[PDB]
Amino acid sequence: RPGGDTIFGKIIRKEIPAKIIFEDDRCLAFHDISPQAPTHFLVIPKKHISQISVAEDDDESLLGHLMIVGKKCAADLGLNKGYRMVVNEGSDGGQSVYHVHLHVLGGRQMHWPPG
Amino acid sequence: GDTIFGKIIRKEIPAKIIFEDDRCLAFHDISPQAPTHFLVIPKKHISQISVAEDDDESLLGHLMIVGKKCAADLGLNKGYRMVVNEGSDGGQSVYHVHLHVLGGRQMHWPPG
Ligand SMILES: Nc1nc2c(ncn2[C@@H]2O[C@H](COS(=O)(=O)NC(=O)CCc3c[nH]c4ccccc34)[C@@H](O)[C@H]2O)c2nccn12
Repeated sequence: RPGGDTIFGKIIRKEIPAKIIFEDDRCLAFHDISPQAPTHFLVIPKKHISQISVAEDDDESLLGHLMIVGKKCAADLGLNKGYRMVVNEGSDGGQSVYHVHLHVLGGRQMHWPPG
Repeated sequence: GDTIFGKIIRKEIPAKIIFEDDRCLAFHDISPQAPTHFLVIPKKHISQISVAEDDDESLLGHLMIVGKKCAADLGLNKGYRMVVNEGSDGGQSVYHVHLHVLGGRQMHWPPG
């Protein structure tokens, strides 16, 4: 079982259903089950990294790829007034699932501060 | 940069710089929304994430790695939140790509 047994590791292996927007060899984009905006989806790596604080220097282009796929998917979903990308780390960040992920939120005016 | 962040990169106006290399700059935000609130920006003028190019991928990744290393250095051991805003709905305040890093308090949900 590559990808770990977080919920996200099981989504990667098609063991748990999700609404997938995009998939390649490096990552998977899918709609969030508790959306905080009219559009709210996640971009995750297939490589299991628990959290951004433990990402390796060599994980640089993978993290970049999450953001490139994020902005491409946002455009494909017609978020043409903009969006907010979020990564949460640890307890103060509110991280609930310990597999690195990028949130993309849009379809309404996002406020400041960002929580 | 024909933005204020351009002026910061060119060292034309003050900012409290945390880290610099050949391709990015990290500095404390002038209007902080947490006890720690800093930015990591590329030196290359990418106006917004929507127009980033495919071969900017390792650079964008570099911002996040530099951000997580600065976070650790600044003592954000209980965690943090990273944010990139795009466009008017996103609340993007400067048309030069920037990664926010906020910590030192509980960050809430939703994220704005
Ligand atoms: N599609 C789908 N999505 C799922 C499933 N399980 C979890 N998610 C999604 O993963 C995200 C984790 O982000 S995160 O920062 O780790 N977790 C958070 O929960 C951050 C937000 C948060 C919650 N309470 C807080 C309190 C303070 C600050 C932030 C928060 C959340 O937005 C979840 O809704 C699931 N199972 C089958 C299909 N599924």
